[PDB]
Amino acid sequence: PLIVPYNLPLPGGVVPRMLITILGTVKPNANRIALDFQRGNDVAFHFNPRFNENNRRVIVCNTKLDNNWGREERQSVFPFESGKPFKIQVLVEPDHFKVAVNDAHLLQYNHRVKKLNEISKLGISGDIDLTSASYTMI
Ligand SMILES: CO[C@@H]1[C@@H](n2cc(-c3ccc(Cl)c(F)c3F)nn2)[C@@H](O)[C@@H](CO)O[C@@H]1Cc1cn(C2(C)COC2)nn1
Repeated sequence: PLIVPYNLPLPGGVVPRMLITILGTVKPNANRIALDFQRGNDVAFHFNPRFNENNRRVIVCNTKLDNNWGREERQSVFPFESGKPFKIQVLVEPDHFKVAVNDAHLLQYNHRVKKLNEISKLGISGDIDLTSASYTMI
C-alpha cells in the first residue's frame, strides 16, 4: 500500500496490449478519484469518477492540452462504491484506452494524444487507499 497522490512511471510511454491495473479501496466519504495519463504537462487521458456532482455519480473523461481542458465524455454507469475495494484496469489499444472496473467493461476513450510512446507517467489521486499500481503486456 501507497499514499496518494502517487505517480507510476510509464517508461517509453504506453503501447497496445499494455494493461495497467490499479487496486485500492474507496474511502468511506469519497468525493472524487482521478487517473491522469500524462505526456509532459498534457493529460492524454483523465479518468475522473465524481461521487457527488449535482447529487449524482458520474464518470468524466477528458484531455488537457496546453493547460486547457477539452470536450468532456461522460458516463452515468458508475461501478464504484464508497468504502469498497476496487480494481481499475486500463487496456491500451491502437485507437483507444479501454477501461474495466471489477472485471466489467466500463468505457472506451479514443486517443486524442497520438504520441503513445510519450505518455510516460500515470498520476493516481483522490479519495482512495491505494494498494498497488502496475502493468503487464497481454
Ligand atoms: C474542477 O476541475 C476539474 C478537473 N480536475 C479535476 C481535478 C482533480 C484534482 C485532484 C483530485 Cl484528488 C482529483 F480527484 C481530481 F479530479 N483536477 N482537475 C477535470 O476533472 C476537468 C475534466 O474536464 O473538469 C474540471 C475542470 C474543467 C472542466 N471544464 C470544461 C471542459 C468546460 O466545461 C467543462 N473546464 N475546466
